[PDB]
Amino acid sequence: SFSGYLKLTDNVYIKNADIVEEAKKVKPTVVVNAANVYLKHGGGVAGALNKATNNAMQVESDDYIATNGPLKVGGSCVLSGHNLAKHCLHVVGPNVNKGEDIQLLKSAYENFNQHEVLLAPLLSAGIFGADPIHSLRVCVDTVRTNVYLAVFDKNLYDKLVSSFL
Ligand SMILES: COc1ccc(NC(=O)Nc2ccncc2)cc1
Repeated sequence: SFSGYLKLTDNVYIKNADIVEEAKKVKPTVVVNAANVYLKHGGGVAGALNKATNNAMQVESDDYIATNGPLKVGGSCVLSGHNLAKHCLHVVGPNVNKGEDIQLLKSAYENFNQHEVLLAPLLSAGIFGADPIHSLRVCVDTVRTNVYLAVFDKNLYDKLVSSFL
């Protein structure tokens, strides 16, 4: 199971780790992808998870979009986890850099409540432009199921833990 995580709350845990490496080792039931509405996994967590699947995640995602159209900002879909997890929950947090509404971050985290345990990144953090301290706050105040957060950046991880209320 998950190892080396620091307990933040009754249901939220955190570790300084690359979510790709965490997924390959743990093979959780659900890994969350920091997706965009088009499921175009170019960079950030999405690009890294997709590269770990040898692009199988992108091929599956393009078929999903061809059939269903784009997701909503704040929405999600469940697809295969390929070699990383049983499932991948592709969640679209608002991209602040694209002028998307930050208030949609709570809606994005609500998707996690449909899964009893998840390996996840902080939504809307990184290249999505939101303040990761705010993302962690919304996570702890929204998600009720067991969430194991992987924070890639060591310095951000230390700031997140040391500043956690
Ligand atoms: C062998 O090629 C590799 C390429 C990329 C990664 N990981 C990576 O970029 N992870 C990431 C985590 C959080 N935010 C953004 C990115 C690992 C191996």
